[PDB]
Amino acid sequence: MNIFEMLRIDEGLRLKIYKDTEGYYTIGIGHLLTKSPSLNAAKSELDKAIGRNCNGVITKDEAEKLFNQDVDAAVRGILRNAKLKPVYDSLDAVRRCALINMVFQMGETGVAGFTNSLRMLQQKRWDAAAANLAKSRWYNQTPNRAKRVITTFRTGTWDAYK
Ligand SMILES: [Cl-]
Ligand SMILES: [Cl-]
Repeated sequence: MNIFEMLRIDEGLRLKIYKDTEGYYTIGIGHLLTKSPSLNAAKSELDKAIGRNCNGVITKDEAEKLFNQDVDAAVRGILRNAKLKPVYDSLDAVRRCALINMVFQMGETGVAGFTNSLRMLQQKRWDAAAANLAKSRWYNQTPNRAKRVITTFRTGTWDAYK
């Protein structure tokens, strides 16, 4: 089990524009296109993204290419972030995947807002962090996926995903 396999489970694969759980125009493996209502604003972003006229449909390879970019982007943003970097540096390899998961999902800024939770992770207080993470809109909106992430943090194993 690796970060890619983990995210593929949590996000799905879709070859045609769709709306995310939040109403947003998305494609491939959890690749957000825009927060605008316009289906046209989405089709434009999408061609910009691919370098072709997609007319809202992409190939597997293309979805994978975007997936590589996003995971890379997520990892670099953590390493570049003053709040995130220390947490990540302090973590084991499994728990590190958990932090990348959250960042890919909610962006650097959002995750950086979980001040208390981050502090508890850094102090290796697994149970308490898992309890704090749960008290969020994130958890309330996408509970099954959040629970899987939370369990990964609490345990340090890939149980939730196997
Ligand atoms: Cl709450
Ligand atoms: Cl969910």
